[PDB]
Amino acid sequence: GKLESIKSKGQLIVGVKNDVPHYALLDQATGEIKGFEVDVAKLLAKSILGDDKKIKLVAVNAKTRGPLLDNGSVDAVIATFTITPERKRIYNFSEPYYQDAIGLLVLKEKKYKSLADMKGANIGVAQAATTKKAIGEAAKKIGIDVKFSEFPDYPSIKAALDAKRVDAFSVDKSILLGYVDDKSEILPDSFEPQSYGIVTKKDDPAFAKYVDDFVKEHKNEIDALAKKWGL
Ligand SMILES: N[C@@H](CC(=O)O)C(=O)O
Ligand SMILES: [Zn+2]
Ligand SMILES: [Zn+2]
Repeated sequence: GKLESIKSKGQLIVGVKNDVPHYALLDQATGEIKGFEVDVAKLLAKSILGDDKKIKLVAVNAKTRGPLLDNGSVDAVIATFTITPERKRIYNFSEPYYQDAIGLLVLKEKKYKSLADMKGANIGVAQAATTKKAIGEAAKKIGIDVKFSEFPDYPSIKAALDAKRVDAFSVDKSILLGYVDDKSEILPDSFEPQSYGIVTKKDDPAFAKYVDDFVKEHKNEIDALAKKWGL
């Protein structure tokens, strides 16, 4: 299995985001995705193959990352993949390497000050993301009703926000920072913390152990990488 196939290919294939500043953001001038998560991926490649250059990055989103893991087209996913009990039944997750929290991105012209001002709001969320469940509960805890519109990817939610087809775009603040602009704002409110793990197909206990041990045993190096990226 899986460590052996990686050695045989001579390459670790990792699914990463391409739109998250400081974590994994495509630098279009160089055609390379750069950030903390990419640096963690390179450290894992170095651990397995002895060389951080022996890696291939595949851009994924919340919808596509699962299927690419399922069919073996990536070996691991390091792509803001929130650990949840439901997801742990489907995939293996390492212990967390970082944590963020869900936020709300809204047009400045709405003059929303907090979620409490958003009764009746249509909130745009991604298909396959944790967001709908978390914001629903946040809203219920302060006694307001909201509705949701689901989208296949993040650029489409931002376009919906700009067109006023939704009243807010909700997801991890890490991701919202990749979409905020002069006409919009991320509210100060923070919601359910999102703990991110390195995700592997449930195929292979040995590889899951390797990856979990990696996060634990390279914790200091990973934390230093977070600092280098401003995290
Ligand atoms: N972190 C969130 C959103 C995302 O990764 O796109 C999730 O795992 O659903
Ligand atoms: Zn920044
Ligand atoms: Zn090690």
